[PDB]
Amino acid sequence: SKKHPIISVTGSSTSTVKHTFDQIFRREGVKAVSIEGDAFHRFNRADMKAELDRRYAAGDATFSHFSYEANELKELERVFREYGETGQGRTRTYVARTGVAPGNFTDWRDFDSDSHLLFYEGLHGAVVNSEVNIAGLADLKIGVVPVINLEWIQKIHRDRATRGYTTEAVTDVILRRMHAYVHCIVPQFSQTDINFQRVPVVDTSNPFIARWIPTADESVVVIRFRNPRGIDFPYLTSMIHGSWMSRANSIVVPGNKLDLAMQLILTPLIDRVVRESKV
Repeated sequence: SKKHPIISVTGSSTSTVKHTFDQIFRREGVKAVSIEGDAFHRFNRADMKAELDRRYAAGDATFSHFSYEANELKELERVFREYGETGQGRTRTYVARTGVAPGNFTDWRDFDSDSHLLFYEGLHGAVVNSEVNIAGLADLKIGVVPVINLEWIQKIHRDRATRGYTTEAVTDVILRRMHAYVHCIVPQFSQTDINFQRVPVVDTSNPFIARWIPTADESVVVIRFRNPRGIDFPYLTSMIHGSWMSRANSIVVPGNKLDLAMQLILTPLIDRVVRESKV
């Protein structure tokens, strides 16, 4: 919080994004602890793969990694709570030497000491729901989201590179995810302070026969600010070559220039944040 700021990126897990924040915390001397959003899935691979066959026997084509039930959500809240006040907490790793195993959660760590901020990247960094309020504990909430068409392509590609005897087809994997996508993911993009939305400017009208993922070059990113006060858009459009404004509060930026728009944009918020913690 004010004295232990937590920054929270929700929606994305490609992941160009971490390198960018790293580049800034290094550029600015911000000693940072971090949470990989995978670390708070309720189930390891077997448990979940199993959790899904119980469901599909009951009549339940709505459970996925997007649903709240599939995530240690209030632990994630507890930790965001704990960082704010004291600067301690825990994290796992998943997605890794401990003995490891692909498909298993490593063991919980105490949070390092003398941290300027915590950093979270995943699909639930701004959850607000009836049990847990995770948006409310983070001083900066960023959303990095693709247009639905491009999430499917992004997903159909991860799932044509690791099969199994699944018996569920991409159509059924894609639809089964819509339920928790519209119920748990979509709403979060009204909790965030700044959204970056990745929009392909190539044909994504049938995501299911997409032979490859639209590269950065073949997309634009809309960067919308919840509140555009203080923001100097001419500065920004001068600096980011190729950009223009679509509304009074959002800049469109060629997709090969995300990394630079994040630096130009985020470098000063993370400073104004690291300088009010020590004041």
